[PDB]
Amino acid sequence: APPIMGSSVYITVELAIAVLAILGNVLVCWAVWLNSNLQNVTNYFVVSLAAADILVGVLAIPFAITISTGFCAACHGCLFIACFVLVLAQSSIFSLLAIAIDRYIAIAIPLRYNGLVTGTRAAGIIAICWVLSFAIGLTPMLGWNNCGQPKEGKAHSQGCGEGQVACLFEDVVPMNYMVYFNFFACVLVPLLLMLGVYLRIFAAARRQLADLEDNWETLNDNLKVIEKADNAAQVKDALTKMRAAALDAQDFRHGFDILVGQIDDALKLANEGKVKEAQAAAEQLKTTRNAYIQKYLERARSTLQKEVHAAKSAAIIAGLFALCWLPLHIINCFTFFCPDCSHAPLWLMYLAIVLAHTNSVVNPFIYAYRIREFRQTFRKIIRS
Ligand SMILES: CC(C)CCC[C@@H](C)[C@H]1CC[C@H]2[C@@H]3CC=C4C[C@@H](O)CC[C@]4(C)[C@H]3CC[C@]12C
Ligand SMILES: CC(C)CCC[C@@H](C)[C@H]1CC[C@H]2[C@@H]3CC=C4C[C@@H](O)CC[C@]4(C)[C@H]3CC[C@]12C
Ligand SMILES: CC(C)CCC[C@@H](C)[C@H]1CC[C@H]2[C@@H]3CC=C4C[C@@H](O)CC[C@]4(C)[C@H]3CC[C@]12C
Ligand SMILES: Nc1nc(-c2cccc(-n3ccnc3)n2)nc(-c2ccco2)n1
Ligand SMILES: CCCCCCCC/C=C/CCCCCCCC(=O)O
Ligand SMILES: CCCCCCCC/C=C/CCCCCCCC(=O)O
Ligand SMILES: CCCCCCCC/C=C\CCCCCCCC(=O)O
Ligand code: NA
Repeated sequence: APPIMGSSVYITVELAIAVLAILGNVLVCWAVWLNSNLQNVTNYFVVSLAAADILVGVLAIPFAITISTGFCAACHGCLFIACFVLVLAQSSIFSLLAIAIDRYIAIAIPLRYNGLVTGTRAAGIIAICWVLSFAIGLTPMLGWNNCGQPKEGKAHSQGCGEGQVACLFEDVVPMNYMVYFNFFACVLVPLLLMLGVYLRIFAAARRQLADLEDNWETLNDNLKVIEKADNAAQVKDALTKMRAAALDAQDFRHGFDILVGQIDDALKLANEGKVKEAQAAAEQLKTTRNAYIQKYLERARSTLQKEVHAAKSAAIIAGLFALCWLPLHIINCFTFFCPDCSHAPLWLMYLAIVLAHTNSVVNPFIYAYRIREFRQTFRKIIRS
């Protein structure tokens, strides 16, 4: 069948993806620029990720369409148009890893987060990451390429000139680079590190939510131990543990000041052998628990639930990046490791390439569906 027919479907789909990738990701950058509630370190990496996706639409997709023609080109020029998408994918990986680490620092050390993670340090990391992405993605232009062994028969059959080759990705980019360096070292290892970071985020949230519920239950159990106590020493023992737990957990500041103070009043009575007076003093702790401690617990639980929801949204984007790119990397593994296997057919290569590009369309949707602040800002931009 005429090659222009199958190429026409692939090209049209690529162009449709390029349009959506630019539109949705420009909307993400617009929302962050306009709304100060979206201007935070996590979202500076989100914008770096959206910039990489805009460049997939503007440059990587036109370059993929160009390569698909097999046009005559100087081998090192062909190599640049083949490798530029690897720069963008690498930058995306560094942005996804930075978002995961950012979310881990926020849940593991919230009191140190604002002094450790600043906009200035974030902008420096993003700049370094873009430089490293160019170094990794354009490593073949440093000599790890097949330009020293051109397919001269294919070049002559196409009427190419001297120093020119038929420009095809797998003719100029070495497959040992694609599998060992690009896939295993530069993609799979950071994705596995991201999985490890997300497991630590969810374990930290789970442990912190369990600790809030345990401290609340301990307060209520110790209040009952005091109510049923048969002597001053038993009231004292339960109060000494209540005081330590209260200090460990320490209008919310006023509530904890009242709580420790009331435990201290009861403990002083219990040390004087005044059981009944110590038990009546301990009952006052219920008023403080109802008016202050319960509100603290509900707010701390709600804050942890919002961090779990946010880390899930971030993990879904990292997982969707893995889902969209893995097929092309896996096809490269078959081409490389199985020279006795027929190469994956051209229609399957086009499908894997288009699926990898579709990753540049999906993040604006995940932000709109899962993040209220982005959802409302997108609605305001599209309306105004
Ligand atoms: C800032 C942005 C918009 C600028 C983009 C510049 C792009 C389109 C330029 C920069 C380098 C260029 C390549 C350099 C060399 C060659 C080899 C030649 O035999 C065919 C064209 C080809 C393959 C060029 C295609 C266009 C190219 C990729
Ligand atoms: C990441 C998730 C979605 C899994 C993706 C798995 C895909 C990429 C796998 C599953 C089955 C695989 C195919 C199984 C058999 C062959 C025949 C061989 O001659 C060329 C490779 C080819 C055609 C494989 C290409 C990759 C393949 C299509
Ligand atoms: C955690 C997951 C996503 C990591 C990725 C797994 C990759 C590296 C695995 C999944 C299936 C594997 C392939 C399965 C079958 C074959 C055919 C054999 O003749 C050569 C090795 C080869 C081509 C394997 C290479 C590695 C492979 C592509
Ligand atoms: N094997 C492979 N091929 C490509 C790639 C990139 C752009 C265009 C084309 N193309 C066009 C027509 N036929 C092929 N192929 N990319 C990759 C790749 C990038 C990242 C991981 O694998 N692999
Ligand atoms: C080949 C074309 C150039 C390729 C590299 C382009 C890199 C563009 C990067 C932009 C991401 C910026 C994200 C926001 C940075 C933080 C802002 C701030 O806190 O001041
Ligand atoms: C901020 C914008 C960044 C733009 C891209 C920067 C990197 C461009 C890469 C250049 C590699 C140059 C390779 C030249 C090869 C010439 C041919 C040969 O030596 O045989
Ligand atoms: C908004 C700017 C970015 C988008 C630009 C789109 C340009 C058109 C898309 C495809 C790239 C051109 C393909 C040229 C193939 C040459 C084939 C040949 O020489 O045989
Ligand atoms: Na991306």
